Amino acid sequence: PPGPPGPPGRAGEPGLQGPAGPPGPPGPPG
Amino acid sequence: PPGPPGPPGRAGEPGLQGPAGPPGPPGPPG
Amino acid sequence: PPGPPGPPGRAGEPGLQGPAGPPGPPGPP
Repeated sequence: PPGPPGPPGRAGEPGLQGPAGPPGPPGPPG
Repeated sequence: PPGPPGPPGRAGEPGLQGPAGPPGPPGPPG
Repeated sequence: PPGPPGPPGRAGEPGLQGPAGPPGPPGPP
């Protein structure tokens, strides 16, 4: 009498955007 | 008769956080 | 009686790459 398990769930949300990158290199000398 | 199937499962875990951004624009001259 | 709820879905896609970093430090003199 107990039925089979239901269908699988949906694939999860896409992940959070990554953090901002490092600062660019220091500029050339003045 | 056997019971009906269960409901659909839960959604998967969200994706991992993406990679870090590229380096910022280069610094200006000194 | 109805069956147990289905298994969990697969994990999500990884996230987008972050934005560009801060503007670089100005150079030496």
